[PDB]
Amino acid sequence: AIGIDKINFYVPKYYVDMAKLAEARQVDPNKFLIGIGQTEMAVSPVNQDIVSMGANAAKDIITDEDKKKIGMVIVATESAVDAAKAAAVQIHNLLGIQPFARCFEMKEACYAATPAIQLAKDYLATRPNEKVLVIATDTARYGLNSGGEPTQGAGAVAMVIAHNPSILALNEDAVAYTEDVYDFWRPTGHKYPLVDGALSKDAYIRSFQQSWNEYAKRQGKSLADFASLCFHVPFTKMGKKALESIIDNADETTQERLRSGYEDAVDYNRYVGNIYTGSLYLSLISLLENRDLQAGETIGLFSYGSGSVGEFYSATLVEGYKDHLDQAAHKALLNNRTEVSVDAYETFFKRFDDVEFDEEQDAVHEDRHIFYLSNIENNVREYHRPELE
Amino acid sequence: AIGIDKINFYVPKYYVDMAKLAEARQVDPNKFLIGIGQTEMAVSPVNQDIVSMGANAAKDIITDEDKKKIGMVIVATESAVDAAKAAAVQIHNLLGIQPFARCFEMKEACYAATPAIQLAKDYLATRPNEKVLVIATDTARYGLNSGGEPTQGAGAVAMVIAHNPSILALNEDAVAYTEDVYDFWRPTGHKYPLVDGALSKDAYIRSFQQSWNEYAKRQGKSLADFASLCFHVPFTKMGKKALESIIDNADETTQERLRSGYEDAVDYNRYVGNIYTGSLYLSLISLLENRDLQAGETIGLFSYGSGSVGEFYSATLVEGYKDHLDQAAHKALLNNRTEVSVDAYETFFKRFDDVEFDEEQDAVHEDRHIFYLSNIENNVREYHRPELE
Ligand SMILES: CC(C)(COP(=O)([O-])OP(=O)([O-])OC[C@H]1O[C@@H](n2cnc3c(N)ncnc32)[C@H](O)[C@@H]1OP(=O)([O-])[O-])[C@@H](O)C(=O)NCCC(=O)NCCSC(=O)C[C@@](C)(O)CC(=O)[O-]
Ligand SMILES: CC(C)(COP(=O)([O-])OP(=O)([O-])OC[C@H]1O[C@@H](n2cnc3c(N)ncnc32)[C@H](O)[C@@H]1OP(=O)([O-])[O-])[C@@H](O)C(=O)NCCC(=O)NCCSC(=O)C[C@@](C)(O)CC(=O)[O-]
Repeated sequence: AIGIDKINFYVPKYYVDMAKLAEARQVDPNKFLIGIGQTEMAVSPVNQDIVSMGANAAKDIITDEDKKKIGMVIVATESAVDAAKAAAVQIHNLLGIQPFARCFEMKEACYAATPAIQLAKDYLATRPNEKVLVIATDTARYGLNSGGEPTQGAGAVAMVIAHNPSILALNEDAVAYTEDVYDFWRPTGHKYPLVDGALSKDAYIRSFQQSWNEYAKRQGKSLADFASLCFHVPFTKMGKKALESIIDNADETTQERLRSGYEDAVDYNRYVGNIYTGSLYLSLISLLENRDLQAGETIGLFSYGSGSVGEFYSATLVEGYKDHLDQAAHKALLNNRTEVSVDAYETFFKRFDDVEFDEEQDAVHEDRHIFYLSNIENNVREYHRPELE
Repeated sequence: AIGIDKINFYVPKYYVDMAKLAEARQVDPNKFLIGIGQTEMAVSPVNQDIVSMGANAAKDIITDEDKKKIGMVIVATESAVDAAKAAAVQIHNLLGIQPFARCFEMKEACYAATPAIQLAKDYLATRPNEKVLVIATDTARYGLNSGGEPTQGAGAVAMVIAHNPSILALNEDAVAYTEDVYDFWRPTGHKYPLVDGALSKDAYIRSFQQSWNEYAKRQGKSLADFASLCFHVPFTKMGKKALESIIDNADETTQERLRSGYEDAVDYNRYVGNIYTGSLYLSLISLLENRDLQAGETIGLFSYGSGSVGEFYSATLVEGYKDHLDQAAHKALLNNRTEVSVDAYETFFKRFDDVEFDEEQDAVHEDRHIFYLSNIENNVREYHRPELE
């Protein structure tokens, strides 16, 4: 079998309390906490770009042996920093991976990480001793006082795909669904995305229903066959509406189980926000660590990308997977962050727009053990490398 | 066997004479004709963007049956018009391909179409009745009076990957090579690429030598084993220098053959210019149609992307491939174009920068049988479809 052998995520060291953001935006805190379903929003310091966040997510799950066996590094993002050079190239360099590897980016809104791991699996079919590194990295920025502001976030998720995966085996049952719609998009030159709020929810749910229906038909399966589902998470309130749209034909036993699985799956996302390509996979991590699913059980996954493309596929838990997760590290990552005021958040936000370096505001001295953007000279980004290196 | 079943290209209806461009830039025409090795430069009218060019390249090689079997549409480009929405989604819509397909973009400078077709092959390994559509589409724009201006071009190449390919079987011997270098890149916000002319030369050749050397070692092969080599073509002279850098250990019979093959491979490119991701594949079309290679013979291909990533792999000619090409149509495509003066070219160029529509200057009435960008309303691009639909 081939699948996810290792998985990890990274989010910036700052966050803004959603209740505080609500107060600053003149709305009832529960509108954000319950209405949208978010609790803490990741805030990006200038010294963390998609390259450094991606490197930080992958660094803790790649051994010296893995560096010799990785044949491809694929970066999924819709927050690129170059129109030509793939961020996968810089990350491959920062991680010290062997040279004879393919490095490139995949793009399609929040969907890109899915074809990356699926095609990584196809690539590995005839290469039992190789591995593939897939990294989802993004900064969901809508703008101060914008409609999408409350759903903002930033982070990266790294996955190592290989034979005899220690965590999840990817099954051969994926089915995608494409439909040309303008629910969310970002033309060249626009700093923030254009969005048709209401339309985005309809497009999202339709893609899910169409993808699921075809999958059920082709595989002769039903929701009762899954221990849990795992979806893309722009915000928990979204995934709940999508969930209820179909469980609406499932028996009571299945409904209770899938609803419970969902809460476990979006637990971590509630404290981060939308991280685009990485949302579904951050939710996968949350599900694997917060729930006690048994080996051999199957998870049903739905990946979405505005524009739009959806895909439903399944994966099976591998015997002993709990021993290959880093729940303590992940809980620590989230708890060790520092809360910043809305005012401070707005200042950070504006500085990020123009990559305005400030080593004191970004408290760079604290980042000795991680990768971070240190400066830009002659249009070339320079990165600080972990001191242990 | 799995490989290229159908292949075609599209370039805009205008071009500027390189001798004329030389006179306007105050340089000897031969500097361009022989020095760089280019004769005519493709010129982009505003009504041709990467989406319409891509659709035009694919439309003549997609049958109603293919539309039902295509499982993925992958667009390779470094000239994206949206930071989130993949151009593959619009092309999938324009071509009327069945809905249950993956659509996304791949990015890594001029390298992206290669992992696209290679992974398309891997995807098809267990899907005997499916096909994959790969489209390389780009606009190489350096700027008026810039160092790279003479190498400019625009166009798209479409390839249908399938089982029992009618033209070329892709062999299982690919090897890529990645090395972080800033020879060419384009930070977000930059209309044109930043380039280190001299460095780009060395980077291109080093990538080729490193990739070829590892390929030769892994396969136990030599240049004598190839009927011809096919490379990425930013400009003919480039590929000649790279070529001479290794043939420099080949016998005389091999040197004569590979040099002759190179001339056949860059024939079409001389009249178009650099089309980034599509250069290597436009050269492949040129080689297949201009040379009389025999079934069973093998071609060695080198793909390059600044940044940088290179890859060397081989493909074998299928019996009867000549009956599946479209040489007459291709000669017509190039011949039916209209020459524009340098002043007109500069006017087109400046208009393209701001997507300034002008139905008379772009002469849209002439484009009744092709796809073209007709307008942009509320940040959404609208396309004219062939009237035969
Ligand atoms: C998400 C919206 C539309 C929200 O927009 P909004 O106006 O800020 O909030 P709302 O008015 O839409 O509703 C908030 C909810 O809170 C409730 N509420 C009201 N007051 C209270 C109160 N006092 N206490 C408790 N609850 C309260 C209210 O009733 C409502 O519940 P609902 O209508 O859902 O049942 C907006 O912020 C937005 O446009 N979001 C960003 C876009 C987005 O996330 N798209 C949807 C998903 S599409 C997707 O996943 C693709 C994407 C986004 O990732 C892009 C890509 O793929 O790249
Ligand atoms: C290509 C350069 C460097 C040329 O720059 P230039 O200054 O315009 O011309 P040159 O000075 O470099 O030399 C022109 C040649 O003409 C000769 N010459 C001189 N006068 C005469 C005359 N009267 N009669 C005949 N010949 C004459 C002269 O001797 C020389 O021959 P060479 O040095 O090669 O032997 C520049 O235009 C440039 O920067 N090009 C764009 C970048 C590029 O194409 N890079 C090379 C490959 S990198 C690649 O393939 C990646 C890329 C570019 O596609 C990016 C991506 O991946 O996305």
